[PDB]
Amino acid sequence: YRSAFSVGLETYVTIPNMPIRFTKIFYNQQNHYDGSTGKFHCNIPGLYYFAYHITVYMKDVKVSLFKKDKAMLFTYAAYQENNVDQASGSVLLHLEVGDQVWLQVYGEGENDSTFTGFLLYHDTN
Amino acid sequence: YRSAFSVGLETYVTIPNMPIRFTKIFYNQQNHYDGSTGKFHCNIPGLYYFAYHITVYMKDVKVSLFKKDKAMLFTYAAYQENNVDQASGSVLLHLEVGDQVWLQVYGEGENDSTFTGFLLYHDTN
Amino acid sequence: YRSAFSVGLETYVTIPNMPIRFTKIFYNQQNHYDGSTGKFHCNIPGLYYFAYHITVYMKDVKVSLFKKDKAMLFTYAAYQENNVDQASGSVLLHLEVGDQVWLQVYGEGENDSTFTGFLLYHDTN
Ligand SMILES: [Cl-]
Repeated sequence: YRSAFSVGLETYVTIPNMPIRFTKIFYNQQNHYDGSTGKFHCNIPGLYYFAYHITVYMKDVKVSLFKKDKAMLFTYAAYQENNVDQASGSVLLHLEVGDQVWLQVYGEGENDSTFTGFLLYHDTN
Repeated sequence: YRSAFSVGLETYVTIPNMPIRFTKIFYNQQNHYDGSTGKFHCNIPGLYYFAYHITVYMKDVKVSLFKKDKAMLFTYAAYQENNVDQASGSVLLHLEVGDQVWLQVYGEGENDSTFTGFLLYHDTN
Repeated sequence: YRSAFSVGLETYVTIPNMPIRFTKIFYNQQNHYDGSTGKFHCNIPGLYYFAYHITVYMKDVKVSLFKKDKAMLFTYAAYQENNVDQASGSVLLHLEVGDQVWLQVYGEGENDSTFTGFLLYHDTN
C-alpha cells in the first residue's frame, strides 16, 4: 500500500485565500497530488503524516492545513499557524477515501517551500 | 504493529521545567500518549520518529526532548535546542518497552505547537 | 527492509562548501550514514524521507540537499534554501543503489542541528 507526495514552490509568497498550488514535484508516483489545484486526494484509508515548511513574504501570516471530510461533507482547518514568516509544521491525520488535504495561507500583500504527505498506517478491516 | 500520536497546544508558551502537556489531540488511537502528563509511553520496541514545532514566548528558551530509559532507570535529554523562539526539530530514537519520551522547555517568564511520534521499524527477534 | 539514520552536530555553523559532517549519532544501525564524510549511501532502492533542521551563524546562508545520482553519474541540488538563519525542511526522494544524499551550506564567515532519513517504501520488482 503506497500513497505519498512531496512538492515545492520555489517562490517567496504565493497567492492567499486559495490552496497553495505547488508546481515543483519531488515525488508523485501514485498521482494522488493534484498539481492543478494543490489538493491531495486520499485513495487509501489510514493514518497519514503531513509535513510542511513554508516561507511567506506577507504581513499577518496565517498558515492553515485544511481537511475536507468526504463523509462529513464539510471542510475545516485541521491545523493553523499565525504571525510566522517561516512557518514549519507536521501532524498525523487519519483520512478516508475521498478526503482532501491541502495547505493555505492568508496575509496582506507587500526559497523552497515544501509540502509532504505519505501513508503511514493503512486501515485493516 | 501500530503506535503513533500527534498532539498540539494552541498557546504561545506553556509552563517551563515540566513536561509540556499537549491538550489538543490530532491522533491517539493506541492510547500511548498520556494527556494528563504529556509523556509518550513505548509499548512496542523499535525505532521511532519524533518531530516537533514549538513556539515560545520566553527569553533564553531551552527546548529539550527527554527520554527515560526504562532499562537503565535514568532520564536524559536526547535532544536540546537553545535560544530559539520558534524551535523545530526531528530525530529517530530506538525505544524499549517502558521507555518514555516527552518535550520540555525552559525560559524566563515575560499558534499551534505540535509534537508527533510514530513507530517506524519494530524490532524482530 | 530497514535503512535509516539520524545525526546531529551540536554547533552553531559548520564549514561551508563541503558536506556537513554530522558527528553526533542518534541512530545508525544499518551503517548507511558515513560519519567520516557526512553522506548517506543508499543500499536499498525505494522512496526515502529526509528531514533536517539546521542552525547557521553566517551571512547569506544557502542550505542545499544534494543527491548524487549513481546511474546518471552526476550530482545535483535536489533541494535548496536561501537567506535563512534557522533553516528547516523535509522532502521525499526516490533513490537507487549507489545514490548518495547529503546536506551542504554556503555562507560568509562571521544548538542541535539534525539530519534524518529513512526508507519509507522499498521498490518491489
Ligand atoms: Cl519537520
